Amino acid sequence: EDISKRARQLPVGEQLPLSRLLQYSDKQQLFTILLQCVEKHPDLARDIRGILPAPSMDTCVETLRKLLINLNDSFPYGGDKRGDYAFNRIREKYMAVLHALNDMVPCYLPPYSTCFEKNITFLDAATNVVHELPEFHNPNHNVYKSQAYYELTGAWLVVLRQLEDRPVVPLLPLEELEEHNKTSQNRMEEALNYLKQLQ
Amino acid sequence: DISKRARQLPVGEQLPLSRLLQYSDKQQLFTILLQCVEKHPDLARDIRGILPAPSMDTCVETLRKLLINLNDSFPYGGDKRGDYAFNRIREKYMAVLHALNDMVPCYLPPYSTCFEKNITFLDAATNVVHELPEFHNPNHNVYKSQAYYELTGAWLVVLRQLEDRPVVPLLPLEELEEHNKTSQNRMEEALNYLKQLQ
Repeated sequence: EDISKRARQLPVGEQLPLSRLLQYSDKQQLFTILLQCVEKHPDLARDIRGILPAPSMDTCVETLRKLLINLNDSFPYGGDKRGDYAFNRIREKYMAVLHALNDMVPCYLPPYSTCFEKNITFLDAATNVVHELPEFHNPNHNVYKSQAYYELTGAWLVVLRQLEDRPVVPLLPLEELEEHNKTSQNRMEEALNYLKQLQ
Repeated sequence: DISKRARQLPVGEQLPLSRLLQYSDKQQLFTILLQCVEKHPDLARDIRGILPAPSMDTCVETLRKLLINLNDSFPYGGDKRGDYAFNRIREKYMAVLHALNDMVPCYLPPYSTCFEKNITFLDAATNVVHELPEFHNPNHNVYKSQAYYELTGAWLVVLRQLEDRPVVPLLPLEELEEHNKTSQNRMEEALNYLKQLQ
């Protein structure tokens, strides 16, 4: 009767909706496509940020532990662990441990994280994680471990340095860093020194 | 050079985006990504043409699993037609219909011209709808009652695109029969047209 004369509306054959197609795409692909949606729309990163909770320090530490375990077990069957061939096999996994450290550690550094007691706890965990890295016969493969010690040293410094201007200082981990630097073949010297200095 | 650079000391930041999204499974990624398209519609175009489309068989597989998932959701050994059972299953029930609603249109005119294919799908969709669960309360049967109505219209459009077009394929006249007989006859409109066209 009214404006337009109607008669049983027959369905229209439309295209598969967005939700349905995303179902047939997994974690990798989703994640990967999502990372580019943000690259195109930076503002998205803030929303998601306010949507996803930051994993707890313990969660993070638990991740690195799992990450280095993956490495130890990725070593080939019955061969030399310090071997070159044994290296190529674990490379990927190795990089994974390292890439995590680069990600996580900055969360517990000077401007961003001002909590001294926290940051140390993570540096300690982190350094121990680095103590475990695999050595090799070839001097090239070991460069990633020493490099790790170096950068690692930089962080302990910056972390301690926030104590400089800060009145009221705790009882810094002299014994922990002492052993830390020892296991490290003295690479952490500079940090051990500043520790004692400030202390 | 121009700046007096010393040994670089690390600077603190918030763990990168790639890291944060590592502590979330396909569910959340799926969801949050969905909201991104809602706020930035232009994102759908980019994600569309680059995503792997599910084949007919896969879609069909999805439905089976769904209703097979909905059949196990029924409480212990209670009355599978009581109201209580309905609740514990409304959701898994609805999932079946949503999936039907999404996928079915994907095989009608405008979009799908290939008659010999659409019939194939609708056939498998009607069977899914036969399988739906009946209940004592009459209010919980409108969903399945309505389903039958919709697919009726759905076969109509499919059969209609076989009009002005040359020749007349071998219509599933013998198929819709067992379908309309099973659907307690509320699918006759589409079948009366079958014998008609045919």
